[PDB]
Parts: sequence; C-alpha cells; structure tokens
Amino acid sequence: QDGLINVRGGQYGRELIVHINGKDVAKYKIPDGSQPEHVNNTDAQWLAEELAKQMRTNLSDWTVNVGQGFIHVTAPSGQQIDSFTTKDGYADQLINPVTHYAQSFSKLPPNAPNGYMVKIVGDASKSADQYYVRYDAERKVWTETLGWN
Amino acid sequence: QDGLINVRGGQYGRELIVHINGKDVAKYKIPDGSQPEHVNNTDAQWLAEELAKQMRTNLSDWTVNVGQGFIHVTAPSGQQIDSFTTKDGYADQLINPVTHYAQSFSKLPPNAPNGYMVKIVGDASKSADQYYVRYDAERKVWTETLGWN
Repeated sequence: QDGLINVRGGQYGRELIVHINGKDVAKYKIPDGSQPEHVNNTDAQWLAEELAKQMRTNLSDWTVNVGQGFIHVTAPSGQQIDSFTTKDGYADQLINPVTHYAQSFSKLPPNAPNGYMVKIVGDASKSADQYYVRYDAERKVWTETLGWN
Repeated sequence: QDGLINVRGGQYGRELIVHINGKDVAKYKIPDGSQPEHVNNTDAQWLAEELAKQMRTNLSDWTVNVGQGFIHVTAPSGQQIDSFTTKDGYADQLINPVTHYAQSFSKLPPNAPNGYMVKIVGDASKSADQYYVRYDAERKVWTETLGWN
C-alpha cells in the first residue's frame, strides 16, 4: 500500500506506461527531437507531473505527490498495487518501478519520501540476512530500523 | 522449455535475428537515422513487439508475451529451445539471449517474469557451489529457493 516510480531523463521516442492494476495507465512518449520544445521535454521533472496528472485522472481514488524523486503511488485501504510494472522504452536506467523490496543496498531509490521502508533482501553473495532500512530523512540517509509488523 | 531475450535500446543499422531451432527468426535492423521516425524507433520497447510479432508468425505453435523486460520465449511439450542464440549487431550490451543458467549473480536479467528460475553457476573466483535463485516477485527481488527436480 505505497511505492514509487523514479524518473531519470526520458529521451526521445520512448513510450512510458504505468501498469498498475493491469490497466495501461499514464501513457506518454517523449517526442522526437526537432529541437526547441523537445529539449525542455526530455527532462525527468516535466514528466514527473505529466505522468502523474494522467494517474490522477485514471483510478482516480487516491492522491499523487512528487518530489525530485519519484511518483509516490499510494492506494486507499480497499485497493492495492498488485501487478506493479512500469515500462521503460530505453534500458532499465530510464525509469524504474521500485517497491518496498530491493535486492541490494546499491539498487535503492534516491529520494523515496520520508515515511518509507524497504526490506533489503540478501544479495546471494554474502552470508547475509534480510534487514530493513527505513529512510527517515530530514537528511538523505538510509538507516536500519525495526521490522514493520 | 522457456527463456528470454531482454532488449535494451537498439541503435541504428544493426540486424537483430533470433536463432531459435536453427532458423533465422525475427529479422529486423534498426534503420539509419534521418531523423524523425528513427528516434522513436531506436527504443527497446517498440522492438519488443516488433521482434515478437514475427516470432508469432514463424514457428507459430506457442504464445509470446513481453513486459518491460524481455521476449519470453516458451515452447509446448513437444519442442524445445535448442541452439538458442540471438545476434546483437552492436556489442553484447544491446540485447542478450539469457537462459535458465547464468554465470554470475551480476549477469542476470532485470524482469524475467514471475515464474522463472536460474541456476547460478560458480564464478570460478570463490569456492562456491551452484545455487538457484527463483525470481518470485510482486517485488523486484531474486531470492534463493529449492532445486527444480
């Protein structure tokens, strides 16, 4: 019942969709560069509201906020974020659907706003258990805290 | 009896084929940039159905699906994916035929959809055995599970 899609510099001609709840939500491709309006377009920040303003129209029952970040999808008590994929168009380094479960400490979202926790799972390279981090911030830092339940 | 070809940003003038069952299947080269239709073309996502729609025409007995991903080739009980290579045109970082056997944890496909297992073989750098991972997701994470048979 929350979790987030960080945006990083969408280049030209890449259809970005968000596949929450099975439906194709937040459809946009960054248009082909002929140049002047397109170079202001290729940033992540203008997309960060352009992707989000369509998700305020579609399924439509919960509120969206973005900071430098992400797109902080968060549902009410009835619905959840099952089948959460988000197509990239370019390689994986374009945008990422990142959730409450990362597979390493290095693969971790930059902002992920203050009330947020990740179950870091083992890297399968060290003999490590599965600790949790909980960004807290006021200061951009991933600590280590208690389990959620 | 499954396994997958991740696509990452095919640049201009690179013939991509998929060599399943010996035959040259899914032939396309990304056309030379003169510019406007070609910059929408150079993405991985438009290729992800363009490569797959030819494999729905050729050998033709099994269904294809793609998510953000890959091309999830999966055969029926009679046929298998023997001689599975997939030409890249650019370097190895363009597209990769990746199967149920990786040689390290770092060399591992990003999505590889939920019902999928990899035999991680030893890196020949540590004194390590050959453990299996089994992506499970709902959460983009490679765990460690039981053997298949």
